[PDB]
Amino acid sequence: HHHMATPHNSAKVGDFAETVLMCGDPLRAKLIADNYLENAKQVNSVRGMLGFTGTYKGKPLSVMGHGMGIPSISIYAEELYNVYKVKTIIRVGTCGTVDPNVHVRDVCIVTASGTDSNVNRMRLLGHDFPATANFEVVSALVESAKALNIPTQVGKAYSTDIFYSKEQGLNEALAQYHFIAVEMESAGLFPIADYYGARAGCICTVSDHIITHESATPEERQTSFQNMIKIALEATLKL
Amino acid sequence: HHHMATPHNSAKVGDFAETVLMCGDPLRAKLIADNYLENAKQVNSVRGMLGFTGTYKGKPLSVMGHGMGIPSISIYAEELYNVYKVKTIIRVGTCGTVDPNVHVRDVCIVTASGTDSNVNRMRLLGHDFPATANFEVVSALVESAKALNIPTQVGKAYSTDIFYSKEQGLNEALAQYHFIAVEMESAGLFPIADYYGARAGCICTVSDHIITHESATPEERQTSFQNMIKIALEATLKL
Amino acid sequence: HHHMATPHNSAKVGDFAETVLMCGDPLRAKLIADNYLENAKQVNSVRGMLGFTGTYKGKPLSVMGHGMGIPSISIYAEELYNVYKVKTIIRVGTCGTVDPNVHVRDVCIVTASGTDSNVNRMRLLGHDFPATANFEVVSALVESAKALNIPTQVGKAYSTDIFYSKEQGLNEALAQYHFIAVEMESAGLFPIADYYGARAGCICTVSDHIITHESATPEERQTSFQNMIKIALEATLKL
Amino acid sequence: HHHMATPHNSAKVGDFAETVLMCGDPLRAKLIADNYLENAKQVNSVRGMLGFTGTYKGKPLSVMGHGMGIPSISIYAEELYNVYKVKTIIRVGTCGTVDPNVHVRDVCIVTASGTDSNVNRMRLLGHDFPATANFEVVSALVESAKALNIPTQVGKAYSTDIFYSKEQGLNEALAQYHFIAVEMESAGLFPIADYYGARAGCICTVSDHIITHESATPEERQTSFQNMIKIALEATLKL
Amino acid sequence: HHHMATPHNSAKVGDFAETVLMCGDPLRAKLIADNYLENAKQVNSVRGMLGFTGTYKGKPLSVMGHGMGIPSISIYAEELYNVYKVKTIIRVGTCGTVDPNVHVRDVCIVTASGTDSNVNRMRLLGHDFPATANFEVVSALVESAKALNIPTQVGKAYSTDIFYSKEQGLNEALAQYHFIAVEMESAGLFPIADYYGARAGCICTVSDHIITHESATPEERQTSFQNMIKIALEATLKL
Amino acid sequence: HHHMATPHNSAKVGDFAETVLMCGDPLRAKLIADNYLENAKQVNSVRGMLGFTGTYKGKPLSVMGHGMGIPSISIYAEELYNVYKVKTIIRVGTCGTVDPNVHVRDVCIVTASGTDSNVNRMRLLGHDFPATANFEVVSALVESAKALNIPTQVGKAYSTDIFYSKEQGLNEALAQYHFIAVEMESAGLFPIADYYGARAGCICTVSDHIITHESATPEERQTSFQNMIKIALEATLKL
Ligand SMILES: Nc1ncnc2[nH]cnc12
Ligand SMILES: Nc1ncnc2[nH]cnc12
Ligand SMILES: Nc1ncnc2[nH]cnc12
Ligand SMILES: Nc1ncnc2[nH]cnc12
Ligand SMILES: Nc1ncnc2[nH]cnc12
Ligand SMILES: Nc1ncnc2[nH]cnc12
Ligand SMILES: [Cl-]
Ligand SMILES: [Cl-]
Ligand SMILES: [Cl-]
Ligand SMILES: [Cl-]
Ligand SMILES: [Cl-]
Ligand SMILES: [Cl-]
Repeated sequence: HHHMATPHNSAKVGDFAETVLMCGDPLRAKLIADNYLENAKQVNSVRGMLGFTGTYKGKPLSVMGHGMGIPSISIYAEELYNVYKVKTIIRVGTCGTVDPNVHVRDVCIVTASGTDSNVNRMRLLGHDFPATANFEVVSALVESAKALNIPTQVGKAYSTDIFYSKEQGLNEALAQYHFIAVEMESAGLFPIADYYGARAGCICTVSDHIITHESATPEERQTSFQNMIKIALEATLKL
Repeated sequence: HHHMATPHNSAKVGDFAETVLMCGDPLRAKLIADNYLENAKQVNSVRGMLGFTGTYKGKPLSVMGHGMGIPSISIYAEELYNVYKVKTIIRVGTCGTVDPNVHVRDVCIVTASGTDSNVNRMRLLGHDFPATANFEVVSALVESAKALNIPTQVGKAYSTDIFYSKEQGLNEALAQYHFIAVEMESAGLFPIADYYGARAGCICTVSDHIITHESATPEERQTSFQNMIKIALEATLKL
Repeated sequence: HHHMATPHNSAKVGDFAETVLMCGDPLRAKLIADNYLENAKQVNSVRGMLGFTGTYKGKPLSVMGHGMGIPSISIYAEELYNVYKVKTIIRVGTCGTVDPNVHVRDVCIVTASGTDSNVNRMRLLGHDFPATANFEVVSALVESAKALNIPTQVGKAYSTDIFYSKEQGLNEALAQYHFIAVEMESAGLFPIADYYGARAGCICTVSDHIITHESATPEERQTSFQNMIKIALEATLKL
Repeated sequence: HHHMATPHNSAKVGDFAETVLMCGDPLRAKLIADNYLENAKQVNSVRGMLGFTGTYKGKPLSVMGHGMGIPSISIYAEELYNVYKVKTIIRVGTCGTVDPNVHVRDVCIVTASGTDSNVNRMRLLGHDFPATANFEVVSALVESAKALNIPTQVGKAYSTDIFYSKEQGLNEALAQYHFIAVEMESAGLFPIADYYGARAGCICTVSDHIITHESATPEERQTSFQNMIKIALEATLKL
Repeated sequence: HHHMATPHNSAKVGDFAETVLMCGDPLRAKLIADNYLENAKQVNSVRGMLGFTGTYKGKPLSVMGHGMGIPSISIYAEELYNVYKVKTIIRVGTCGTVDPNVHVRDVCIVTASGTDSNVNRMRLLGHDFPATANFEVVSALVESAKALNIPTQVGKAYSTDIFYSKEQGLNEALAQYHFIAVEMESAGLFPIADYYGARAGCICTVSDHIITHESATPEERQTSFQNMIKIALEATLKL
Repeated sequence: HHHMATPHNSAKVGDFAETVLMCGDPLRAKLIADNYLENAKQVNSVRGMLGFTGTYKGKPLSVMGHGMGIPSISIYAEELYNVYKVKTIIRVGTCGTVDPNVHVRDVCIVTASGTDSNVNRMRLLGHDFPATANFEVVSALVESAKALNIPTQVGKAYSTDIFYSKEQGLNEALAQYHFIAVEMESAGLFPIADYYGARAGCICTVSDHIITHESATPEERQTSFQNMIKIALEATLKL
C-alpha cells in the first residue's frame, strides 16, 4: 500500500515536471520515456496508466498516458494541474481527417477543438466555450517544426465522444468548415488548463482519411510518430 | 505485428466468450481472471487494456477492462458486441452515493442510468433515451445475491463525464430522486447493447459517500469487491 | 359543495388504498372496479376522472383514470403520492409498437420509458433522468404473468407528448434500440414516484403495430385487456 | 359498437359545428351546452370527454372538453381541425396569475402563450415558434367584452406541463415580462390551428393569485365563469 | 465632446418623444423625418445611427434607425425604454415571405415573432417566450390601414440571426405554419418592451418572395414604403 | 440608382481589396481611411455603413464598418468573402474585460471567441464549433505589436448578443476561464471565414473593466485606438 495523492495516480506531489506530454496509449508513454527521456523514472502505474518523469536535453519533462475520451483525459489533467502543479500539457496524439487537403501522415497542430460533449457548456452557463490552445504552446510547436523542416497543418480539431459515428452529415460539415483533425480528447484538456491559469496544446498525426479510406501502415505510423514527437520535445524547450 | 480485428483489440474473432465482465481498471480484470477463471488466456493487451477468456464453473466467460468514462466503454463494448459477437456484458464497478440510506460497502444493482453525456440524445433524435439494464441480467444479479445472502440495493445510477464535479445542486437532485450510485460508464453501455439486440447490466460497490465523506479503506474495498464479483460470477451461470 | 383535498380530486384523505391501478380512460377505471373490485365505492368524479376504492382478493386496492398525456398523469399521481399517501401505482394501459418482434395483443411490461417531454430534464438540472420502473413492481408483474401462463414482452417504452406524430426517423430509431411500447404517460409517472420515495410500474397491451398497420379489433382488445388486468391485479397481492 | 371517426371521438363527420368552444372539464362542457346552447345534442362521450353540438342565437356552435395539458388538447384539437373540419376553436378556461396588476376574478384574453413544453420546437426545427392567437378571434373577444361592459386584461399566457411547479425563479420571470395568465393548454392549441390554416383563441378567468395566495370562492368562480362564457359566446357570432 | 446619456446615443434625456418609429436603415429614418415630421431636429448621430424628434399632425413623434439584427435593435430599444422613457416603439421594416398567399408589396402587421436567437430563452429560464406585439398597437395599425383603404396581412413573423440562410427545411416549416414575414429584428424588440411595461409593434412590407423569387423594383419599394409609413404614422395618433 | 452587387453594398465587384479591416462604427471606418489610407475612395454608403478602399504603405487595403452584433457582421462579412472575393478580414474593435490581470487601455489579440448566439451550433449539427482566428493572422498581429513595442494580451474573447446583460454568474465564469475580452461580433466572423476557406482575426482595446468599473476617457480611447490600429495596419503587410 502506497499513499495515493489522487484516486488515480500514486505519484508523490512533486514527482511530475512542470511540463508534461500526454498520449492516449500508456504503452506509447513508456516508449517515449524509454526512447527520448534521460534520468527517467516511472512515477505512476495505477490502472495501467503509465507515467514517467525525467529530462529532455537537460530540462525536466514528464510523459503519461491519458486513456481514451474526454472524461478520461479530464481526470488525469485536472489532477496534474491541481495536485501536481503542472504548468504546461501537450497532448501528442493520432487523428483522422476529412479535409480534402490533409493527407495521411500529416502533422496537425491544433489551435482550438470543437466537440459533441457537454462538458464545456456545463462550465459556461450553457453557452459556447471554445476549447482553445495556448498561443505560446501553438507557436512553440509551429516554430519547432519549421526548424526541423517538417511540414505542418495548423487549425481546428473536433473531439468526439463516439469513435463509431453513425451521424449523417457530420463529415461534410467538418470538411465545409476546414476542421483538420478528428480525435477524442483535446476539447476536454484546454478548458481545464484555463481553469488553473495554465497552458495546453495538442499535436496529432493523421492515421486515417475518413473520406478516402486511406490508412497509414504500421511503418508509416512509426515514421509519423517520430516526426511528431521530435516536434513536441523540441517545443518543450521553449516552454 | 499481429492482425488487428479492431483498432483497439488484438483478440481474434471468437476469442471472447458470449458473456463478458468488464471493469474500469485493466489490472482488476487481470485479478478477476487470475483468481476466478480457469482455462484462462490473455486475449488482449492493446493500450494496456487487458482482456482474458476462460471459464467460470465450466461455462465460457471473459473479463476485460473498459477504462474510464462513456467514450472509453463505448469503444470497447461496441467492438465486443459487433466484431466479437458477445451477447451479454456485465459492468462490475465501484461508485459513490448520495443516497441517505445507502452506505459505503453496499452492493448496488443498476436498473437504469442517467447521464450528463450527449451520447444517448444523439441516438434518439435529441430526445430522452433511458439507458436501461436488461431485466434478465438484473434479475440474475438479484437472485444470485439472495442465494449468497449478500444484501443489495437495486435502483438508478448516474453516469457522469466529470469525476471532479463543480456543479451546484446536482447531489441534492440525485438524492431527491433516489439515485443510488454515481459512476461514469453504465449509461454508455446499455444503449449499445440495445443497438445490437444484446444484453447488459451493471453492479457496483460503494467506495465513497459523497455527502458524509465516509470512504472505504483498502481492506474494506477488497471485501466489497469479493462480494460483488461472486454475485456477478454466479449470475453469469444464469445468463 | 364538498371539501376538496386537492384541486382535482374530491376524495377524502384516506379514501385511496396504498396500491392504485390507473388507466387513461375513466370509463375503463369504472369497468375495472365493477368487474374486479369488491367492497367498492366511487371516491372521485371531479372532471369526470372516476376513481374507486375497494378490495381485490381481500387486499385494499383503488383504481382511477389518469387522462391522456404526461401533464395529466402528473397531476393525478403527484396528488395520490403526496396527499393520499399512496405507496404503489401501476399504470395499466394500451400502446403501439414499432418492434418487429412485438405483435398486436402482446402484453408489455415496462422497465423504463423514454420521452420527448421536458419534464424530467427540469427535475435533474437539464440532464438525462431515466424514467425507471421500480424493480419489485416489474418483478411482481413478470411473476404474475408467468403463474397465469400469459406471455409477456419486457423492456423500454417511449412516452410521447404528440399522438399525431409528424416526426421523420422516429419510428426507425425506436425500432433500432428495441423500444417495445409507444404510449403517452409512463415517463411522467416514474420520476414522481421517485420524488416521494414510492413505487411505480406500467403494463400495456399492444393495440396497433405502427409499422405494419395491424390493429386489434374490439373483441381482441377486450381479450388483451382481460389478460393484462388479471396480471396487474395478481401483482398487487405481491406489493 | 359505433364506427369511430377518430380513436378518441365517436362523433360522425359533420357532427361538429365550424366553431367550437373547449374547456378542460367535460362536466363544464355539459353545463355550457345545457345552459347556453339550443338544438343541442351530445355527439361524443368517449373517455368521458363530453362534446355537444347545437346553436347559440341561431348560429351553429359546439362545445367539448379537452382534458388537462398540452398532449390532451393536442389530440382533441388536431382531430377537430383535421377530421371534423372545424374552422375556429376558442379555449374557455381558468388560470392563475403572478402579475401584480391582475386580480382574482379578472377575465384574461390571450394574445400568445409561452411554454415549457417541447411540442413547438419540434414543429419549427428546434427554434422559437410563438403560440399565437388569431387576431380576428382576439378582437372578437375584446369587442364582445366591451359591448357587455366587462373589463378584460389582454396579453400573454404561459402554458406549463407541470401544475405542481418546483421551479425557482419562474414566477419572478413571468411577472417581470408581464405574463397575465398561467394555465396548461393554449400553447398547444395555437400551432395546430396554424397547421390547418384555421383559427384559435383563448379566454380565461383568474381563479388564483400565485403570489398573494388569493383564491376565488365557488360562488366567485361561478360569477367569473358567467362573465367569461357570455363574452366567448357573443364573440362566436362575429366569427 | 458631448455628454453621452448612453454609450450609443448622444441625445439628451427628454429628447425622444414617448412614441418612436424605428427602421433598420438610418438613411430611411432621415427620409421619414424629412418627409413626414414637422418641428424636426436631429437628436443622434453616434455610429451614423440617425435619430430625429418632431411632430406628426401636432403629436410628438421620433424616428431612429436600429441597424440590422436582434443584438443591434436590442441595444437601441433597451436604451429608448430605459434612459429615454419611451412608451411605444413601432418597427417599420421590410421583409421576405414564404407564404403562398402573401405577395411582394403586401403590408404585414406582426402579432408575434419566432426566432432562431437565444435571447428570449435566456429571459425565461430556457423556456419558450413568445415575442408578442402589444394588442393596442396591432389594433391601431389594423384600423389605420382600414381607414386608408390599404389591404394588410396580419400574423406571425420570423426573426432570424442569419440573412444568408443555409438551413434545409426552414422555408417549408415557416410556410406550413403560416408565418407571413421573414425579417431580423422584431423578436428582439417585443420582450424588451415587456421588461419595461411598455408597448411595441411591427409593420413590414414584402420586398421579396423567398419561394418564387419575385422581387420588388425600386419604384415598387417606394410605393410600398409610402403605404406602410402612412399606416404607421396614422396609428401613432391612436397611441 | 446604382446596380447593387449585394442587398447591403453598392461597391462594384473588385472594389474591395483582398485584405479588409472592419470596425463596428462606420464613422471610425472613415477616420481610418482618412488618417491611414492613401489612394482612398469611398466604395459603399448603403445604410450609412461606410466602406473605403485604398493602400497602406503601397499594399491594397479596405476598411468598412460592420455594425453591432453577430447578425450584422455576418451579413457584411459573408458578402465580402463571397461576392467581393476578400481573403483576409481583421476586426478592429473595442471590448470590456472581467479578467483581473487585464486593464483598461490594454490591446487584446483574440485566438478564439465564445458566444451565447446559436449561429455556430446551426453550422455544426448542434455541436460546439469554436470560432477560431486564423493562426497566421494572430501571429501577424502579435509580431507587429512586438516590433512596435506595444504590449498585448493574447487569448479568448466572448461575443454576446446582449450588451445589457442581466445574467447572474456570467462574469464570474468568464473570469474563471480567463476570457480576456467581452465584445459582440468576432464569434460570428471566424466561422464565415472558415466556410469560404479564408482568414480572419480580431484585435480590440479595453474600454471598460466590467468588474472594477474603470473606464477609459475619450483621450485614453484615442490613444488606445492609435496603438491598436497601427498594429493591425502593420500586420496587413504580412498577410
Ligand atoms: N477516425 C478517428 N475518429 C476518432 N478518433 C480518432 N483517433 C484516430 N483516428 C480517429
Ligand atoms: N464519487 C465518484 N464519482 C464518480 N465516479 C465514481 N466512481 C467511484 N466513485 C465515484
Ligand atoms: N400509436 C400510439 N401512439 C401513442 N400512444 C398510443 N397509445 C396507444 N397507441 C398509441
Ligand atoms: N395555478 C395554476 N397553474 C396552472 N394551471 C392552472 N389553471 C388554473 N390555475 C392554474
Ligand atoms: N429575405 C429576407 N430575409 C431576412 N430578412 C429580410 N429582410 C428583408 N428581406 C429579408
Ligand atoms: N462591456 C461590453 N460588453 C459588450 N460589448 C462591448 N464592447 C465594448 N465594451 C463592451
Ligand atoms: Cl482511438
Ligand atoms: Cl474513477
Ligand atoms: Cl391515446
Ligand atoms: Cl388545473
Ligand atoms: Cl436585410
Ligand atoms: Cl457596443
